[PDB]
Amino acid sequence: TIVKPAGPPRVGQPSWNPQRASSMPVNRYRPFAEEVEPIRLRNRTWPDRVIDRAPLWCAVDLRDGNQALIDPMSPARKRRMFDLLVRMGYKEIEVGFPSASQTDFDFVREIIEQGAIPDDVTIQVLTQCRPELIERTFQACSGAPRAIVHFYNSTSILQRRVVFRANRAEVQAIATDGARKCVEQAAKYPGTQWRFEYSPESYTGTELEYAKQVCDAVGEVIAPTPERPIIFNLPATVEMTTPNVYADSIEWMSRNLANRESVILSLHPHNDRGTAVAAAELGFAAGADRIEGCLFGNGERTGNVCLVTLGLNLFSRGVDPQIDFSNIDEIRRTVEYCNQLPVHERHPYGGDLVYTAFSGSHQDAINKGLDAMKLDADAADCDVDDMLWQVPYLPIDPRDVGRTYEAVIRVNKGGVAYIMKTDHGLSLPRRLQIEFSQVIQKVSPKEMWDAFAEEYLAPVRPLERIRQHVDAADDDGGTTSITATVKINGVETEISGSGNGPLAAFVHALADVGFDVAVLDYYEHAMSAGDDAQAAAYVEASVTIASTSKTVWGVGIAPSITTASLRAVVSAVNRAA
Amino acid sequence: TIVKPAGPPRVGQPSWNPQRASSMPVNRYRPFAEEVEPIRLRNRTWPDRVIDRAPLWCAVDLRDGNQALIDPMSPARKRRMFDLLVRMGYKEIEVGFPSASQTDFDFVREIIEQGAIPDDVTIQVLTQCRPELIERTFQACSGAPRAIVHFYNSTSILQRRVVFRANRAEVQAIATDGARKCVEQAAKYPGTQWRFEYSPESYTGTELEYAKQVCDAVGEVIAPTPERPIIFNLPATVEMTTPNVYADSIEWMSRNLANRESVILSLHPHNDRGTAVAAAELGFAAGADRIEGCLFGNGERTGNVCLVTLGLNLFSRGVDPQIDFSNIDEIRRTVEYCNQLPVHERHPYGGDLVYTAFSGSHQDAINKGLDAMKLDADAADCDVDDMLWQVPYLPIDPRDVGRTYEAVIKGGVAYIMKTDHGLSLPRRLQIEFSQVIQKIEVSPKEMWDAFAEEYLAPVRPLERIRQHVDAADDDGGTTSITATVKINGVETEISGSGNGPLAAFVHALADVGFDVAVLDYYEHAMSAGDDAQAAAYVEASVTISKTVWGVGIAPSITTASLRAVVSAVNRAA
Ligand SMILES: CC(C)C(=O)C(=O)O
Ligand SMILES: CC(C)C(=O)C(=O)O
Ligand SMILES: [Cl-]
Ligand SMILES: [Zn+2]
Ligand SMILES: [Zn+2]
Repeated sequence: TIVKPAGPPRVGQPSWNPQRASSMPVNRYRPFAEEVEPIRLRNRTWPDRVIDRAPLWCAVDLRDGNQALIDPMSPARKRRMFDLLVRMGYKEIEVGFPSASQTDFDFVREIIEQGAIPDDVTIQVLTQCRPELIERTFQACSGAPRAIVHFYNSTSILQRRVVFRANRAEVQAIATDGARKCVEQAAKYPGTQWRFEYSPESYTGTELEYAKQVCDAVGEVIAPTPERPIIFNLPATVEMTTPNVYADSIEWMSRNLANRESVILSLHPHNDRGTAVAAAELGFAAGADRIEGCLFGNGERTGNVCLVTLGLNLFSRGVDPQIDFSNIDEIRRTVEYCNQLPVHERHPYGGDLVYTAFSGSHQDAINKGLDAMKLDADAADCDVDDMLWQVPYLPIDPRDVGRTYEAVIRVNKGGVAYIMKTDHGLSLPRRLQIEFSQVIQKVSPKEMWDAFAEEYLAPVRPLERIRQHVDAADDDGGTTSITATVKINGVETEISGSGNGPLAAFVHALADVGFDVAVLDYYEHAMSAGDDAQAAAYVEASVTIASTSKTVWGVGIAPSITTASLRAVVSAVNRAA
Repeated sequence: TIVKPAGPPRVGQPSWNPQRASSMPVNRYRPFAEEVEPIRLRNRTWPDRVIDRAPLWCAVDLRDGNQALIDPMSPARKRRMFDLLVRMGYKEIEVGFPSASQTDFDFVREIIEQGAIPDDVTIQVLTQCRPELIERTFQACSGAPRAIVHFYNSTSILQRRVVFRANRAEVQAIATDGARKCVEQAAKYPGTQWRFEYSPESYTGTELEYAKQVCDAVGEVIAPTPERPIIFNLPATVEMTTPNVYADSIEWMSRNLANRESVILSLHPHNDRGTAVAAAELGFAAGADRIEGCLFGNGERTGNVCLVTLGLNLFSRGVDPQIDFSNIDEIRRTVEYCNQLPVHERHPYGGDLVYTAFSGSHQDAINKGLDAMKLDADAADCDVDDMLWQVPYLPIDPRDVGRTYEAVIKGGVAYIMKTDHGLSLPRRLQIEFSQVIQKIEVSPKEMWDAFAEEYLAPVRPLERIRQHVDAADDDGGTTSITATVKINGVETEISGSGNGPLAAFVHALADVGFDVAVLDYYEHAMSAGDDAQAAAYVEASVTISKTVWGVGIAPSITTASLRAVVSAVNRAA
């Protein structure tokens, strides 16, 4: 059960703080400086540096992400993730651990043999240091034009004592023997341009002076140069303390590593304290060159640092991340298919709720921000979508990541979608729900329905549809023509058009009477099932009217699927007025 | 869709970095120093401080959390969250926005009238500065033994310009008139120990000198003392930049605010950049006294800072958070029930997978760690459960929060069919098809071949060659159809009437021995444009009774629907 803390307050605790000591066993845990070492970088510069360039990114979704899954990726899921990363713009991708996993070996073989690797992309493979594993790693990459061989071994104080029971020389030799084998194997495969990355695994549990010693010894074996640099990757394998301390450690390593001009300094933070993004950002300001992570923070336990958050955290402060996030929903859907794990509702940039506003005062402030941008754009003769984003409560324009701001209205088990379906049998398409909620913004079930009817169902001006004759060709792929009687602002008139179906025909007919309806989307569903059966149709259109253009939804309801579609078009035109 | 970045690399971009410029509109966004101001702090000290005591916590789950939910808390869920917060050890709890919401007003009344507030807990209520709203707030707290009245107004450069259209003096007067009204109402409600909190809302988009001026001016009205302090709560209403810059802001405020001994400096970070936890911790090292957050990071958009993460981040480094997390599963189950939102699988400390090791190598190292602990413990006559935790890959003993270490040893139909073929299958069709596919992993290319072979290709027993639709002109009139079909290869005419073309065609099929009833029907466009293709999905009961899906694809809404009926009839057989 949960036990209310009841111990004494600390000595010195202010009288305005009535908190009590808990009975958690805090004595089983020590401050970082005692667990590992004191890191004091008094002359640090990272606090005074603002990031002004994207780092070199490396995506490790196919390895660190993959092996953290409940269900590891099938061959199809691996290819889909790899193609997604390539398409987004990543140029270094860790594709697996091929010497430890036959499925990973076969994946690396498949991408090499089927020419799936672009010429500006370098695949990365992880291996432990045992000589036969290193050999198998090189075998896996046979025929690659280029590849990064990432070898690692654990250097932490704790692992040296309880896992390896070894001294400093012994654990360093594991790494330098690995490096020696890498040099020897690279000489055997002259057809591939080999590059190396070494990680002192569990770096954040390792003395910095020892980390430097091991990395330097590995570097002497590899003998990197400015034109062929080595990657030293410094993982927060477990995130052990606050991100400022990790940043201090990176700045120290960046200053003190030998042959620094021949080093690409790489960060690999995990999220055990929930501050992986902060560790990466402050560490990059501290002199790192490269960051390893996963899309949406997948990876061992709490995950690797989120590459989406890091990239969009640049974008939103005016630095190009050099990765495309223009359609974050596509990225999300692909990630969820590949990982079989959802992106949380509140995940930065991608989560369901992150461009939502529930508060009336927030919604009002957002509309004022939006209105003022449009006014300044009209004045300067510019597209508002190209102007400086100046909107309270929305860090970015959701349209810049392919999303839409959502002003959610509460209905007095609730919510517009749910009640529309239960009370009126309509399944509103998601973008319709958002549009309609914005109409309501500018509520009881009755009020909701009444607003829906006056907006989408009732209007009869400027366009009313009386009747029509549909002449559909009998044969597949044939033309449908329509003649319709309509009232335009009260006045009966006859219109004509043709199209691949009655919807298209009707749309084309209305163009001659001054309504340009460019159909963007369309959905239909049944309501009920017999002689009482009806169809509900929803049409999204960019509409322009004679005597500017607006994207709007129309709704139509009718016993015929054809007539419901036509009613929806009329509904859209009248919304646009 | 996603387009690979293809613009020129930056000048001076290193040879070893081949990344290209994206086409994202970065020029719509400015560095923080330009959007707001540069950092004013000389000789910061927060980078040299390690937290060594717990802050004063305030939980805003019942307000910031609650108002951010799609399903807001019932009165029962509210009491449950309140009691949870009390039992865990929280002493300040923001219980609502009662002047804006009758449900919050009724809840405040309820916990006061029922005598539900322990002697060491102070409730906190949120209000805007309008005088009528302050009155209503005090009415809600009538009879409270003590209460924090938290009043706020927005101070940021942006909101001053485009929300309020007001200058600095006017915006300061709103806060300061608010404070005066609070002082007035406090004198009219005797006995209650009134306490105040002021937030310059959107603080992170506000000039620091100005934020200081407003707070100082509010404080002059309230006249707090060291025994009766005021809370100045400085929110990252939007998280706008890196946590070090927030922390520099906090340290600056802590050093420059007037009457500092009579101020509890409070942080209220949101998570827009994923760094609220970091902002809080560095902010606390910067000299803040107090932190407002929600359990498991609930709240507007990306949420308020996570109280669980902050508290257990102290525990795991040897500092008592003064809050009990001994049973994090109870905490989580209650939070999930109250918020009706899940804790993510990877959420620090509480998520499903955070104490799981799938890697054989990690499992081995974990076991070596636990064994050496058991050796040191047998040798010292101690329980291992009281010994220093020393286990690779596990920052804490999962038992210390009621959990356990777990050494652990789905075709994607919807996604593949929508992504590769433009088809959004109705949920029940997804199920039907993905069981037919388990029976054959199947590649995407293999999956499509099977979809086509079941839904699109068959032409027996029913093939539809062509048809004439005679649609009623007027609404509500009849539609007739005449179609040329083949039954088991045999050309035959069928004909029928109904309320639309789809009904007419199903009734027509009755004459030929197929009794079809439309149970469900869905249709969607397959591209943009006033001409593109339609996908239709029909679920029908079909005798010569099996209930089956059909799929039709065609340039016309009408024809796609008819093909979907044919598809269904052929699956039935
Ligand atoms: C293999 C190494 C880089 C690792 O994943 C880690 O230390 O987290
Ligand atoms: C009311 C204020 C403190 C708020 O919730 C915020 O600024 O985030
Ligand atoms: Cl019909
Ligand atoms: Zn890792
Ligand atoms: Zn807030």
